[PDB]
Amino acid sequence: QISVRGLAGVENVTELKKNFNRHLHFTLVKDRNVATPRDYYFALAHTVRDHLVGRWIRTQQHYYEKDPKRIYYLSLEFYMGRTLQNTMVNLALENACDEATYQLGLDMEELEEIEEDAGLGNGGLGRLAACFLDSMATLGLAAYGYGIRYEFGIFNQKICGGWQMEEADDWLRYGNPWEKARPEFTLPVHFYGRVEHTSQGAKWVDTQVVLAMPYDTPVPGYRNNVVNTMRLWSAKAPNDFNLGYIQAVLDRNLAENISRVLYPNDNFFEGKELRLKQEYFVVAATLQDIIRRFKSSTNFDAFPDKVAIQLNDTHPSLAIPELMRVLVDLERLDWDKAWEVTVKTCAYTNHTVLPEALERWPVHLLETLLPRHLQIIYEINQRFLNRVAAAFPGDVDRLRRMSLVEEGAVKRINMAHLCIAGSHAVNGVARIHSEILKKTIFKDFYELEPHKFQNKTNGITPRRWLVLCNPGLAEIIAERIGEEYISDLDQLRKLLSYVDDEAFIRDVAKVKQENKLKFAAYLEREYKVHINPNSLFDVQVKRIHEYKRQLLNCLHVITLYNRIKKEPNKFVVPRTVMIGGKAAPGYHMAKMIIKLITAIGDVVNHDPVVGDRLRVIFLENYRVSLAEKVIPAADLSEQISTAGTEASGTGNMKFMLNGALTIGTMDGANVEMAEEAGEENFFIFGMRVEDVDRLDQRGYNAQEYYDRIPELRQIIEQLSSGFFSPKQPDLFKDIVNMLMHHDRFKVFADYEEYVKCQERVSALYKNPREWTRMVIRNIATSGKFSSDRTIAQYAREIWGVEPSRQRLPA
Amino acid sequence: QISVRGLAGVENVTELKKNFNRHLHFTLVKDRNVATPRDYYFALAHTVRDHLVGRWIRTQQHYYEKDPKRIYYLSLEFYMGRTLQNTMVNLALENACDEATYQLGLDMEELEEIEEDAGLGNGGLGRLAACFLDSMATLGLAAYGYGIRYEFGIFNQKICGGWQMEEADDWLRYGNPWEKARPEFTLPVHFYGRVEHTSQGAKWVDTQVVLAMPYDTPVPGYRNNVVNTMRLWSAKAPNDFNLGYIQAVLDRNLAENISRVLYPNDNFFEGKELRLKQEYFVVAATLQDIIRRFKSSTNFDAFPDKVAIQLNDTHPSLAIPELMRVLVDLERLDWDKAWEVTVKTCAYTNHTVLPEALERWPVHLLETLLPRHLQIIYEINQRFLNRVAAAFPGDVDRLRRMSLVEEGAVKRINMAHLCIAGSHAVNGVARIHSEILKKTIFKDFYELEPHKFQNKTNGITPRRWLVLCNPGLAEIIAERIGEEYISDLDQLRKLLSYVDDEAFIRDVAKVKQENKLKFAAYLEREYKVHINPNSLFDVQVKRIHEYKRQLLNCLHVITLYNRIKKEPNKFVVPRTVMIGGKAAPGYHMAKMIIKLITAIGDVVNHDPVVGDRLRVIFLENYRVSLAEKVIPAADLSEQISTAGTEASGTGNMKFMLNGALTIGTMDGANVEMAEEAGEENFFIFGMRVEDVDRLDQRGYNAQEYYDRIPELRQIIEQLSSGFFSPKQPDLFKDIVNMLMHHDRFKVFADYEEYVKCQERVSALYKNPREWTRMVIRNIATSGKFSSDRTIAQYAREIWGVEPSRQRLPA
Ligand SMILES: O=C(N[C@@H]1O[C@H](CO)[C@@H](O)[C@H](O)[C@H]1O)c1ccc(-c2ccccc2)cc1
Ligand SMILES: O=C(N[C@@H]1O[C@H](CO)[C@@H](O)[C@H](O)[C@H]1O)c1ccc(-c2ccccc2)cc1
Ligand SMILES: *Cc1c(COP(=O)(O)O)cnc(C)c1O
Ligand SMILES: *Cc1c(COP(=O)(O)O)cnc(C)c1O
Repeated sequence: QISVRGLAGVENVTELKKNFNRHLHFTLVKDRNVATPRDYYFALAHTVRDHLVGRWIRTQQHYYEKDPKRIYYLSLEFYMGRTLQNTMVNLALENACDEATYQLGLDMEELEEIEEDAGLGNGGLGRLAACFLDSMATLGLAAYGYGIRYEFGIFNQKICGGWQMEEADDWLRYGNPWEKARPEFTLPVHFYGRVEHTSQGAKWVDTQVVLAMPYDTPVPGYRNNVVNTMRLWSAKAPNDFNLGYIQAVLDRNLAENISRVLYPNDNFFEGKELRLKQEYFVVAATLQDIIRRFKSSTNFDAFPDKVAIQLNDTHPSLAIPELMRVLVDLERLDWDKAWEVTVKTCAYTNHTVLPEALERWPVHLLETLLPRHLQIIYEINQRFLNRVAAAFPGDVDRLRRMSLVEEGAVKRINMAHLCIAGSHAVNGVARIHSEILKKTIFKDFYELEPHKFQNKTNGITPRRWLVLCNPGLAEIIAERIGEEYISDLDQLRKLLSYVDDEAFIRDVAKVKQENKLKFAAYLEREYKVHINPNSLFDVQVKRIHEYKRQLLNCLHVITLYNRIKKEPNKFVVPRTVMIGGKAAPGYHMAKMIIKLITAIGDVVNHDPVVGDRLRVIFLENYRVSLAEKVIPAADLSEQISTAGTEASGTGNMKFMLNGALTIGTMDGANVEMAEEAGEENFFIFGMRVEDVDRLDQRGYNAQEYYDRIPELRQIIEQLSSGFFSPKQPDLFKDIVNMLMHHDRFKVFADYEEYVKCQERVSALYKNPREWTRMVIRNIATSGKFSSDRTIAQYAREIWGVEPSRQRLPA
Repeated sequence: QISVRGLAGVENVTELKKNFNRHLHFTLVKDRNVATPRDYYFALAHTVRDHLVGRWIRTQQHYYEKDPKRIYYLSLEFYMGRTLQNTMVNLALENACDEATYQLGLDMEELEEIEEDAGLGNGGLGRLAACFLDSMATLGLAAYGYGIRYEFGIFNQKICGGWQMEEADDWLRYGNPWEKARPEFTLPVHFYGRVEHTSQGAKWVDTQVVLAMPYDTPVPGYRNNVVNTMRLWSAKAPNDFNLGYIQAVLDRNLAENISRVLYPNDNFFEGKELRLKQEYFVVAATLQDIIRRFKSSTNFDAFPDKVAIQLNDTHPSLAIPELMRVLVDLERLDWDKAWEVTVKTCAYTNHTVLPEALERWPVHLLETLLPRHLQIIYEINQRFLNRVAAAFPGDVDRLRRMSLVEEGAVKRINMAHLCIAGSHAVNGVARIHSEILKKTIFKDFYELEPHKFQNKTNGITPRRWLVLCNPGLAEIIAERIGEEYISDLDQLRKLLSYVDDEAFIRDVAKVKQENKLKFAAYLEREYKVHINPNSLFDVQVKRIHEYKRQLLNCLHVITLYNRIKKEPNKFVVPRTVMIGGKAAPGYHMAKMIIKLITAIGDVVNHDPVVGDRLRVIFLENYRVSLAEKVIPAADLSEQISTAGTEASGTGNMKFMLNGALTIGTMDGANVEMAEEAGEENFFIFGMRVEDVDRLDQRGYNAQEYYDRIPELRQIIEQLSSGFFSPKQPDLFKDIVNMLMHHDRFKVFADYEEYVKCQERVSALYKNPREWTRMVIRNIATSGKFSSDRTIAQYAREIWGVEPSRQRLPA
């Protein structure tokens, strides 16, 4: 149908159809009289997986022969989404499969919708891991994703009476055709025990054993025939476990609970034992695998020449003392040499700014669970603090601040401090964030070891986030400038010479309109709610958190509603305001915010005076596959975190790539985005970081804004009085209370500038041609935010490997 | 190589090799440089499964079009063993696969050994279910096996210091290629709740839901292209289950524990709630499936014309009140019509004689778990007892004896009484057993409804138990009389005209010798123990139970040892005595018997005066695939249960088919076996049933035998004094105590006749030609004990369907 989706050759189509029918018959054990659409999806999925297999085998063979330096991306989260369409895109198979399935009387798009998301992540950090795997394969890096195969991913969100209800994401119920169990590579992981000291050093004994069984998932690069591996570990009990009889067999589940469920918190540390077990489990099994692969290339001096281990936040920070344990206790290297190897191997990416997001594990937990690792940590700390003392003699406070061990009622290990000490590189995820790490959060560490601190600004894969989710936009771009941009996104700058081309202006606006019609129809069939597709699509999608300030958006929504009610016969630009995201099950305030959003919708969407001029929709179950639908349909991207709180953001980049304008603060990657596009093509508002600090010094008094802004006072009275909750008039008194007395994120401080900037957006939307010309300037300068750029920088400045765009043989 | 294993055509072999390599590449994602032998097995298993698929689809299609009466075999146990070789045999693929694999440089026999047994059964009852499925497919019956897919089957037995240790049978660790998950046919099963009575009858409400997910396994008939289905249910939690958050997800395991593990007791009732849940789970899910299939053929009068439900013991007896519940509460039939339908649909096979084997469920358990079923049971009982009263007016004792409800400290439901009341047929499993049911155990029920009681003598499939496990014997038979006997085992009578043919005598003895050499070598490689293969192979394999009298065998073994030590320079026929079997984990006495066996071995096998004349081997981990090796190697089959205690036995039949002579009591099917072969070709000894009764009436005094038999007294003193346990002299005092004061099974009463009969066996073994002529007379009259005969009788006399040997099209 469209060029970027590849060729549908007569021999390709014939062979796909034949293999589809072979899989339906032999693999699925169905004929066409009893086949459900689910069977059709599985037949297609198996048919496409078959095209991966030879490339996957030959790529793993190639790495054995060449023996390149190997990159191990350790993460507790991989937010992969669906695999079928992505696999088709990267193998140039999409049109051929479309044609093949069409000839069998099937709609491929309908079959694609049957696939479960692999929702093994919470949000940005997990999705970054996924984009990164794609980019590493596309740049021909010998890279391995290592994580946990959770039986239950991020929960499925249902809305019941406007409240979030959580249900279990049983994503493996029907089978995962993309994974391959590798039970032959099963490895023991140890827990508990105690440490004996002998003649020949320390010995970790009397441990409980849990087995780690790996599952391999292919990660195809973009049309280069490279297929890398994501290896996810599953927990299995050994067969002698607890071995009255029946109960011993049933208790096998205690050990297997390790890989049962993803912890569903965004930027919040919960110090639970099960979570610690997950962290050690992935680290122990992965390091044995890395070391085994290294011995099949005595001499651990070459280990950092052949191995790079990237730590995706502190969640796998135990890799550091585990590598030390293996090298010292098992391989019998002296401490100093082992430490040299460890520091040169490991690198740490920080994603965090809020102090409640930092992992600080109670010492009593580590003492019980990982007694040897605690000893190694203490030894690391002592030696580290001796360097600090020698560099800053007499600075006793610095010693206390920099310690890996925090004193207090409960002693804790600061895992971030551990990562900095034991890594040769520490990076933030956007320029402003990496600067904040150097200036404030890790200032002391920066002064000791300035050379460690880098920036690597985040990115997104333009395969999933453009070609896959927005084929129509990809095509019109490809008509003008060719297909090379898909793996070299900087080439989008060539679109700047089309900013005054009427045909291209018309095509860009037409694709957007088509995407809005398609998303409006999706809301009709799946959720039975009607939206005006001529309205401006004002979208805020991301996890629900106070720092992300969905509440600021709510205040604007209510402001528009009250303005309409005040002057009902005045023209306003119509809006559909869509807000979506999951709240962590324990985060009471996030759950109240969801309830406020749906309660606003209950008033606004049923007011006959409003009409189709304003609609508020809570998008249920926001996940990777919903982002693929809603982002291409958006006009306005809401990126409105309090300055200094969003480390980078990546949603922001997805929207920029797909033809939405951005309203946002100078936070995270918004700053770099505005810099690339020009500030005049960005709706910037609010306090800068420096303004937030000035406010903190003198003190944030929310009452002052309430006293001075009549429009704001009205909204607070409506919330307080039960205007949005007539049956329970005090329902939202916690939200009012927080805003007035305990707001860490200064919602009122940015209110006035936000509402005003929102008026400028509405004004620009009245002029479709100039709106679209500004959109083109955004898309045209989105190139920097390809994860290919990001990974090339990791590769050159941290891992010490050159990326390649050369194809392996087919 | 040999004719009964089928043709190895050039096109067959070429196509198998090509598909083996396709599966190795695409299915397993390996090349030949990294493939483990496990991969080779899986590639072969997938290659063979592909030949099942079209027949399986076409057979299920054929049953939809013809709409024959359907047989549902409900069992909590299916002891299937390995599937690969059986599938090859029944598809005539064995030689072609042998050739194909040989040309790829692989030994098929080595690959076969990698397959895990499906050990979803304890012993005879479970193995009967498996043989029956094979026979039902071979006789072209529209039959379905329904059970539970246990994650852990019968435990793997290890011997440690002569003691049994149990470990978990993690048979699904590497995947089961033979099953096909059918998540689309998932069904709810209810537990707990309470009963509301309304205008429109009873309503079972406030229940907990567990999902039943079916897995289908193909059951090929012998070369008829029929492939029937075994459907096993797995327990799954619903996604709203317990839905703080993390704990709710982890608690999903409580519901899924239902299908976790097989209860490992042989002829012993343990009234545990989890076991009751298993029984209801298989019954509820199966009956919904039966009813759904029946509605795709209002009118439940035709239900017994289209459905037969066979109850394999009382374990699925809840089918009776569940069928009533569905018909009365959900379909709104009146009670009497529903009961007519139920009785005509259901039939009950009894396997039991010992009172501790009968299921008697406490009323408080049923009250909590299945409150509606308890009501239905009470109503069934009341109406049943009104019939008894009217037929036997004034016989108050009969009412008490026949009640489904047993009075006592704890009130109980007798499930056997329920089965008799609610079934149109009740059968025992051998003639003597079925007579004992009529004369003693269910005498009262027989007097009420004589027409219900039948016999169906057990059998064994000669596919697995001859062609598969003893190809060499099958071949020499086939040289003389052709291949037709494999599905018409009565044809073995033609071998009686070869009883004086020297060539056939030599061939029969040669095959036996080859099998003994092969089994002797197996003990060498896998268990490092050396046996004289010129010795008589004296084998007792079966579960460890007091009633089976392994202890009687031990007494004989010790007798021979003491006779040798008394007169060391006298000739004795050499013996290897092999005893094998698992003890139930809680059965202390069974575990002591294992320990005694290995302790006898410790003395006997290391005495230099004994030499290779006597060896005692405990065969570890007795299971279906070990029976396939040891049974063809046996000379003497030990079937020595106290008369009246072994309902049938089936091991006995396996040995007779494979060229062993039998030493045994007139118990179970031994009686019919001796009758078929002639008593002169059988080593019969001991008390008959009538003799046991005479002993019980006057009282069993073990001391009397101890006082009168010097050889027995010596053995008891050796056990008591620590002769077999020098380090713990009192180790076996529980065994001595039981034998002397509390022996239910009268071991000493049969001792003298057993030892004497054992001397006659030794005498016949000195004359190889006459030994082999007697063997031929046994094999030649083993035809009756084909499960094909057994199933044809179930079919005609209980289910009302004609078996067919006509082939479906290929
Ligand atoms: O997703 C996260 N962070 C996001 O990372 C992306 C990618 O760099 C940034 O764009 C974004 O600004 C930032 O918020 C995240 C971080 C820590 C935990 C966590 C988990 C367990 C315990 C403690 C914290 C859970 C989630
Ligand atoms: O395997 C069994 N019985 C055997 O059945 C075969 C086939 O008919 C006969 O040849 C043999 O004589 C007889 O012993 C068996 C019966 C009940 C339970 C059981 C399970 C749970 C609770 C209570 C009893 C467990 C096992
Ligand atoms: C990109 C993405 C995120 C992260 O978005 P932010 O706006 O950076 O928080 C979260 N969830 C999903 C499903 C995504 O696709
Ligand atoms: C046939 C068989 C049995 C039953 O044997 P009995 O001698 O009748 O108890 C038990 N276990 C296995 C593995 C079998 O093959």
